[PDB]
Amino acid sequence: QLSSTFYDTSCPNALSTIRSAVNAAVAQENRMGASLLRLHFHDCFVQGCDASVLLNDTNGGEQNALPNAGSLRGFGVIDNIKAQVEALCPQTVSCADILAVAARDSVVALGGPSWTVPLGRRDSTNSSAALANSDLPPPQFNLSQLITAFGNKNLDPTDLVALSGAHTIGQAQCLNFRAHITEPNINPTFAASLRANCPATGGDTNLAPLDVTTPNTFDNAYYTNLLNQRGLLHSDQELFNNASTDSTVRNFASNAAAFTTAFTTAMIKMGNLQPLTGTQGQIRRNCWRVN
Ligand code: HEM
Ligand SMILES: [Ca+2]
Ligand SMILES: [Ca+2]
Repeated sequence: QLSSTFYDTSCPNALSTIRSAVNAAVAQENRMGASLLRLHFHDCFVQGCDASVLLNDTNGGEQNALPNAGSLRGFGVIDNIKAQVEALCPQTVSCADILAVAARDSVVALGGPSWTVPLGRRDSTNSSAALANSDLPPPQFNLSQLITAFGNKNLDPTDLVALSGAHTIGQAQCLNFRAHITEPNINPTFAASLRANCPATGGDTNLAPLDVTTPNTFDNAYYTNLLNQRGLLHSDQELFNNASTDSTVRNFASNAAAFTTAFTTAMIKMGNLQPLTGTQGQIRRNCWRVN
């Protein structure tokens, strides 16, 4: 039911308004492009791409689940974009669609590939912290659990390897990578540099780039890090670890276009997860609350 032309008559200037605002937000802080991409992932993996992650009224709660709390960001950017679009075409463009478009626009703004975003998603009237906890993968997962978690969303291992490349941009907090500092499959010089700003206890919120090579550029350097044992998260390095995914990591390191085309293929699949369409759900007037 999703269509790339969904708003071509009902809100002609929605997409260009979103583009201008996302480009400005990324220019203000490049990390924000990564944050918006991740926000769309955390939407789509939890009862579909339905903007459930944005609710923070009594119908919300996903923001307090372990994978999200103190970690997700960009809510204010999305709210600011939504208000701009509401001023142009009241109660027409869903928050769910804004998240998907903002993710694509963010990737492009940071040098990554474009793709066609199908539209027509509608906004949920509920949320699921329980499903956030069960369906979002934590960084201590091993490859087998990552494959299962993605397979439960009908994403295959290549989609896993390609979507993990989103970590070519953005940052992580010490509390989420400190375990990997001490593990056997990290380069020792790299591990020492991480330890300098990430203690074993305390400093939980100290940041490090997911991609030490180009933290603000959407490129295949994520994969060359893995080949050199400079993945940041445990779950990153699981992809190149005498494992079934090694040959795909090597391919994406040697063939940037193979990576970007696999990435758009997987992003389109992800953005097609369990949409509310037609008359299901609503068009929120404000993304943080149910009408
Ligand atoms: C494959 C399993 C994955 C795991 C275990 C994982 C885990 C994480 C963790 C722990 C962080 C750091 C959060 C923090 O410390 O606050 C992070 C950041 C990030 N993740 Fe993932 N992630 C995964 C897949 C994905 C996917 C599929 C996408 C998008 C397509 C994605 C996009 C991002 C981005 C862009 C950031 C940086 C966000 C920012 O700087 O604000 N990740 N991820
Ligand atoms: Ca959702
Ligand atoms: Ca990069």
